[PDB]
Amino acid sequence: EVETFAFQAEIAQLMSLIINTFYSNKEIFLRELISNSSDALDKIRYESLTDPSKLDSGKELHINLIPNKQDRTLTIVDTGIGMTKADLINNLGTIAKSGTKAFMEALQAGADISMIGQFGVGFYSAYLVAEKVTVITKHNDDEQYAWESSAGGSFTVRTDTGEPMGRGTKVILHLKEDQTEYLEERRIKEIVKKHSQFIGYPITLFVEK
Ligand SMILES: CN1CCN(c2ccccc2CO)CC1
Repeated sequence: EVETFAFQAEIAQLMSLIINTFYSNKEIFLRELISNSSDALDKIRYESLTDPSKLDSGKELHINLIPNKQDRTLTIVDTGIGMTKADLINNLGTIAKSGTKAFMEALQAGADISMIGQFGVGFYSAYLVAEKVTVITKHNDDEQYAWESSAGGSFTVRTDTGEPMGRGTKVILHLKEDQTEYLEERRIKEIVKKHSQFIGYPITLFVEK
């Protein structure tokens, strides 16, 4: 059972801008998603400070980067607080409508796309490099769900029957044909060292073969 939803008009306009604007500094997508992951790990850590059973779904707090050249996917896995179904609808737990508003006035006032994270909509920078994004998530208070969108004004949500996650979020980037450099080990290491050197959780870059 798959449910199809329309993006709010402002979010559709944000993704079309991300997709269509000429902007060469695409690598910032990884910084934004890792920062999103760190924020979600912060949230479950804070909750566990007064309720340790919140970590019964997993004590380890980490970020994994999993490239797969055969599938042409880069997957960012974290064991953060995760998202409810209601969170996935309602723009993956963001205040994306007001964030897009502020972002788009900043762009007309001199800002560039790299500053997207300052407006709380950094997730959508995934579409700098991805033709399709799948988000698998598990929150302690809900079941495991799969969100998916190839942009074009709509997204789907369905119950995820795949491999259980315990708790956290998995962002699967189905990369554009000309963006496969972000599957190369040395390129990912360079981006992580450049932009994510002060993330307070272990970031593990998986290798292939
Ligand atoms: C609500 N916060 C915004 C960033 N988040 C997010 C959104 C979509 C995909 C992945 C993530 C990170 O786990 C969760 C934390």
